[PDB]
Amino acid sequence: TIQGSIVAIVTPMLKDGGVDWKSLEKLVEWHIEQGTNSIVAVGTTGEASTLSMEEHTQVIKEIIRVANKRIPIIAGTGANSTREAIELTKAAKDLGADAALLVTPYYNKPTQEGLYQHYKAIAEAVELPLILYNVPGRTGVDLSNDTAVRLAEIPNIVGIKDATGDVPRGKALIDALNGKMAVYSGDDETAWELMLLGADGNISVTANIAPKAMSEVCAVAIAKDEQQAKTLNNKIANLHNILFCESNPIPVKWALHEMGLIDTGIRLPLTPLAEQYREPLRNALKDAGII
Amino acid sequence: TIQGSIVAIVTPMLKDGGVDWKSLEKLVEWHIEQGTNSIVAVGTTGEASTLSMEEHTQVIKEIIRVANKRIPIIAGTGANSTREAIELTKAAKDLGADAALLVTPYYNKPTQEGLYQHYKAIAEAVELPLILYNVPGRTGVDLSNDTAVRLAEIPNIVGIKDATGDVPRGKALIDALNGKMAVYSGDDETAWELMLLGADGNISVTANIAPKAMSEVCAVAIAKDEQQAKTLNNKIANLHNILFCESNPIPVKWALHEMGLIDTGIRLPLTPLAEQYREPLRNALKDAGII
Repeated sequence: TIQGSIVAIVTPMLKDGGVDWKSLEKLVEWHIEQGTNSIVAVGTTGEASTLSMEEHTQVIKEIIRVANKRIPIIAGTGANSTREAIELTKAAKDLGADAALLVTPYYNKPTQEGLYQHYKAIAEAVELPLILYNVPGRTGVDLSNDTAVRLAEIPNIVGIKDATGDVPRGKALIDALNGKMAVYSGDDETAWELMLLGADGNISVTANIAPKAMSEVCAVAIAKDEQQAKTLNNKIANLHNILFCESNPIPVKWALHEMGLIDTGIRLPLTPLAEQYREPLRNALKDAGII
Repeated sequence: TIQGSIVAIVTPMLKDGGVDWKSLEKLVEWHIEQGTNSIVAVGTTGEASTLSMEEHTQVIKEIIRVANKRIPIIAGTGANSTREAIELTKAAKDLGADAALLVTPYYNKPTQEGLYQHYKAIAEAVELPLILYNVPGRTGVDLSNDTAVRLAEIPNIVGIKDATGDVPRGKALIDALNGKMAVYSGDDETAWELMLLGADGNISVTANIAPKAMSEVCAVAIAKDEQQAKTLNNKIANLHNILFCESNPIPVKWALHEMGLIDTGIRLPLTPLAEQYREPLRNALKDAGII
């Protein structure tokens, strides 16, 4: 079972939109050196929806290559179709992925039983650990805590990325699960709160720019040192807020660019962070001591 | 130009989930017989999400063939990736569709400037009539009235399916644009009001089970017959509500089965209408004398 800081790594791109393989190579290296505990390849933050299916596999492949078995690697393989989700997960398995993260089908609004039958099908079709992923604001659907508990029975559904940022509800989730599957915060602002409550880690967007900090915040929070957790997190607290001035990964991508770590490439319908924000961000980055 | 009752046609399926061609064919013919003004092939209602690209095309082409030029055909070609929406659209033109309905990118939450760039890129890349389609509940984004007004300036972005169901906001939109671009309703229960206030039609779900009734309702409301429109619509008002008791097209596909027009095939993550709504729906279809 994966624990700690799990970065939702962006997918670096050259000015013309092509994947920047070198920055990625160096980004992966940097994370391991910095304390990052795991990496989610081609998730939402990784611009999964604008990458060629081939690009999808190549990215997973490159990351697993550079990672070199040092830290676990999770590949994003969620899709709003069930046939399609199995296909992408089968592949992840074959590429050597430690586990897979699958966001609840988006846009087509399946029912609760739909979400159940959907993951049950994928669990049965592929023998790879699966991490569920709920984010109502983006998907148009909310996987109820009850449905999650049902799915937690399945031997290879190992966790859930709860990105609601509703901590009380996360408290109830963690309590109801009786440990049957891990829980990850999918909301950087509250993550430390969720781990103090029992969550196993943070599938972090912030970890993209403060991998070391997020790594200690996760350690300490998991250890239930509420005192040291709040303290360590206050330091990067503003980051958690400013990285969403515009939809993720728009801001973190720029943040990284200002850190001289990657270029300005980002694919439509996504755009480069809007001017107005570029300065406040540079300020937030300076205050936090990353620049 | 394209006006009236536009059916967002379901994609019939055999018990094993395969596209049921013959049933579809009979459906299209039927719609033409009963008075439907045009057809949306492979929209949300047509299960776009769960049909391979090859099936996308096959379905758009069978429908164009069987229509045999008698009513315009609109191909649903939306996608959340801009370059890939361009492909789907190219294909629709090449296959001879009269227009393309494109939902706003879903899940990846583009900004407004992104929605603008997204649509502008597609309009310039394909010379075919394009219709926007806003439906925040599913997509996670909300194309703003302002933004839609901006895109109307583009010669071939000719309309917008407004599924908000917000009449005030819809009427404001209609006024804001001169007949600069069409406005189609995407909420069956408010459509009659929307058309009365200026809309040019209704990209309908209920049109799947009451094709002629809706023809009439649309014709009358477009004629601005407030009173005939209100009574003609009451005879099917419940249908509008009950057909959404569970995510569309789950209910409409079952209604169509209970009318012995289609089989029960439906693809995961979607499922057959839940047991508990079947009789209430049978009762709904009898009340409106559909069976």
